[PDB]
Amino acid sequence: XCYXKVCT
Amino acid sequence: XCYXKVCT
Amino acid sequence: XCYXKVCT
Amino acid sequence: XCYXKVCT
Amino acid sequence: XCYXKVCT
Amino acid sequence: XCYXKVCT
Amino acid sequence: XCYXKVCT
Amino acid sequence: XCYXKVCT
Repeated sequence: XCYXKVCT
Repeated sequence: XCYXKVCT
Repeated sequence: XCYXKVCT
Repeated sequence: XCYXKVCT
Repeated sequence: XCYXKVCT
Repeated sequence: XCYXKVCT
Repeated sequence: XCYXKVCT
Repeated sequence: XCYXKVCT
């Protein structure tokens, strides 16, 4: 998913 | 951008 | 800093 | 490990 | 894989 | 770039 | 400097 | 050994 400023 | 397995 | 499971 | 600007 | 600044 | 067995 | 398994 | 700009 994404959170803060990182997506995987 | 992306690198390895993460986009930021 | 760190957040969730990453430090940047 | 770490790479670029992310450690996990 | 990648680590630091290199990918082998 | 890449050479031999490394990329940067 | 050196890290992991590479030196430069 | 070394090649290019790396020793491993």
